[PDB]
Amino acid sequence: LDADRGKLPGKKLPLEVLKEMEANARKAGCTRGCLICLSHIKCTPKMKKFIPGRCHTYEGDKESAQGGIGEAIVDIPEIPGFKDLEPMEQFIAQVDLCVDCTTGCLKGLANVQCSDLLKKWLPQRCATFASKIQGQVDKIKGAGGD
Repeated sequence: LDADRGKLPGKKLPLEVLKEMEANARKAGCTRGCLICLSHIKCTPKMKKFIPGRCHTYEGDKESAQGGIGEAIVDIPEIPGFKDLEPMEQFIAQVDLCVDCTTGCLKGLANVQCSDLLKKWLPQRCATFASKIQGQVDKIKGAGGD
Protein backbone atom coordinates (compact mmCIF):
# COMPACT_ATOMS: atom_id res chain seq x y z
CA LEU A 1 0.00 0.00 0.00
CA ASP A 2 3.01 2.24 0.63
CA ALA A 3 3.90 1.98 -3.04
CA ASP A 4 0.47 3.37 -3.89
CA ARG A 5 1.04 6.18 -1.40
CA GLY A 6 4.30 7.06 -3.14
CA LYS A 7 6.04 7.69 0.18
CA LEU A 8 9.05 5.43 0.72
CA PRO A 9 12.14 7.02 2.38
CA GLY A 10 15.50 5.46 1.49
CA LYS A 11 15.12 5.82 -2.29
CA LYS A 12 18.70 7.09 -2.55
CA LEU A 13 21.28 4.36 -3.17
CA PRO A 14 23.75 3.40 -0.37
CA LEU A 15 27.27 4.82 -0.20
CA GLU A 16 28.57 1.27 -0.67
CA VAL A 17 27.58 1.23 -4.35
CA LEU A 18 28.63 4.87 -4.70
CA LYS A 19 32.23 3.87 -4.20
CA GLU A 20 31.86 1.09 -6.76
CA MET A 21 30.83 3.37 -9.63
CA GLU A 22 33.29 6.10 -8.64
CA ALA A 23 36.04 3.49 -8.48
CA ASN A 24 35.17 2.27 -11.96
CA ALA A 25 35.38 5.82 -13.30
CA ARG A 26 39.02 5.99 -12.25
CA LYS A 27 39.58 2.62 -13.91
CA ALA A 28 37.93 3.92 -17.07
CA GLY A 29 40.63 6.57 -17.46
CA CYS A 30 38.36 9.60 -17.63
CA THR A 31 39.95 12.59 -19.36
CA ARG A 32 40.64 15.93 -17.67
CA GLY A 33 37.20 16.85 -18.93
CA CYS A 34 35.53 14.54 -16.42
CA LEU A 35 38.39 14.16 -13.96
CA ILE A 36 36.89 17.31 -12.47
CA CYS A 37 33.65 15.30 -12.11
CA LEU A 38 35.24 13.86 -8.97
CA SER A 39 38.53 15.68 -8.35
CA HIS A 40 36.95 19.13 -8.26
CA ILE A 41 33.83 18.01 -6.41
CA LYS A 42 34.01 18.84 -2.71
CA CYS A 43 31.10 17.92 -0.46
CA THR A 44 29.93 20.56 1.99
CA PRO A 45 28.88 19.64 5.57
CA LYS A 46 25.31 19.55 4.26
CA MET A 47 26.24 17.59 1.16
CA LYS A 48 27.45 14.72 3.34
CA LYS A 49 24.31 14.85 5.48
CA PHE A 50 22.00 14.54 2.46
CA ILE A 51 24.48 12.36 0.54
CA PRO A 52 26.06 9.85 2.99
CA GLY A 53 29.30 8.15 1.96
CA ARG A 54 31.83 10.94 2.52
CA CYS A 55 34.14 12.07 -0.28
CA HIS A 56 37.40 10.61 -1.58
CA THR A 57 38.59 13.74 -3.38
CA TYR A 58 41.16 14.49 -0.67
CA GLU A 59 43.11 17.76 -0.56
CA GLY A 60 46.03 15.85 -2.10
CA ASP A 61 48.24 16.58 0.92
CA LYS A 62 48.74 15.41 4.50
CA GLU A 63 48.18 18.93 5.85
CA SER A 64 47.88 21.31 2.89
CA ALA A 65 49.91 21.76 -0.30
CA GLN A 66 49.16 25.49 -0.29
CA GLY A 67 46.43 27.25 1.68
CA GLY A 68 46.83 30.48 -0.30
CA ILE A 69 45.84 28.80 -3.57
CA GLY A 70 42.83 27.17 -1.94
CA GLU A 71 42.53 23.39 -2.00
CA ALA A 72 39.44 22.03 -3.74
CA ILE A 73 37.35 24.61 -5.59
CA VAL A 74 33.57 24.59 -5.19
CA ASP A 75 32.86 28.10 -6.41
CA ILE A 76 32.16 27.75 -10.13
CA PRO A 77 31.72 31.04 -12.11
CA GLU A 78 29.32 29.22 -14.41
CA ILE A 79 26.98 28.49 -11.51
CA PRO A 80 24.90 31.55 -10.43
CA GLY A 81 24.87 31.53 -6.62
CA PHE A 82 25.47 27.81 -6.05
CA LYS A 83 25.05 28.62 -2.37
CA ASP A 84 21.45 29.59 -3.16
CA LEU A 85 20.69 26.10 -4.41
CA GLU A 86 20.67 22.98 -2.22
CA PRO A 87 23.99 21.02 -1.86
CA MET A 88 22.66 18.09 -3.90
CA GLU A 89 22.12 20.42 -6.84
CA GLN A 90 25.44 22.03 -6.03
CA PHE A 91 27.14 18.67 -6.61
CA ILE A 92 25.73 18.32 -10.11
CA ALA A 93 26.59 21.94 -10.81
CA GLN A 94 30.30 21.50 -9.99
CA VAL A 95 30.71 18.45 -12.26
CA ASP A 96 28.44 20.12 -14.83
CA LEU A 97 31.65 21.60 -16.20
CA CYS A 98 32.47 18.24 -17.79
CA VAL A 99 31.14 19.09 -21.24
CA ASP A 100 33.90 17.03 -22.85
CA CYS A 101 32.92 13.94 -20.83
CA THR A 102 34.38 10.99 -22.74
CA THR A 103 32.20 7.98 -23.60
CA GLY A 104 34.84 5.66 -22.17
CA CYS A 105 34.54 7.52 -18.88
CA LEU A 106 30.77 7.14 -19.11
CA LYS A 107 31.22 3.41 -19.74
CA GLY A 108 32.82 3.03 -16.31
CA LEU A 109 29.66 4.45 -14.76
CA ALA A 110 27.59 1.78 -16.51
CA ASN A 111 30.32 -0.80 -15.85
CA VAL A 112 29.06 -1.40 -12.31
CA GLN A 113 25.77 -2.69 -13.74
CA CYS A 114 26.95 -6.29 -13.41
CA SER A 115 29.67 -5.71 -10.80
CA ASP A 116 29.67 -8.32 -8.03
CA LEU A 117 28.96 -5.52 -5.55
CA LEU A 118 26.08 -3.98 -7.49
CA LYS A 119 24.93 -7.51 -8.30
CA LYS A 120 23.90 -8.27 -4.72
CA TRP A 121 22.14 -4.91 -4.61
CA LEU A 122 20.46 -5.35 -7.99
CA PRO A 123 18.49 -8.66 -8.44
CA GLN A 124 18.12 -10.27 -11.87
CA ARG A 125 18.62 -8.14 -15.01
CA CYS A 126 22.17 -9.51 -15.15
CA ALA A 127 23.13 -12.37 -12.83
CA THR A 128 19.68 -13.95 -13.25
CA PHE A 129 20.36 -15.86 -10.02
CA ALA A 130 17.74 -13.93 -8.03
CA SER A 131 20.19 -13.04 -5.26
CA LYS A 132 20.13 -10.18 -2.75
CA ILE A 133 21.75 -9.07 0.50
CA GLN A 134 20.95 -11.43 3.36
CA GLY A 135 20.34 -8.37 5.53
CA GLN A 136 21.42 -7.70 9.11
CA VAL A 137 19.79 -8.48 12.45
CA ASP A 138 21.74 -5.82 14.34
CA LYS A 139 19.56 -2.77 13.78
CA ILE A 140 20.03 0.33 15.94
CA LYS A 141 16.36 1.30 15.67
CA GLY A 142 17.23 4.68 17.19
CA ALA A 143 14.51 7.22 17.91
CA GLY A 144 16.19 9.72 15.60
CA GLY A 145 15.46 13.45 15.40
CA ASP A 146 12.07 14.94 16.26
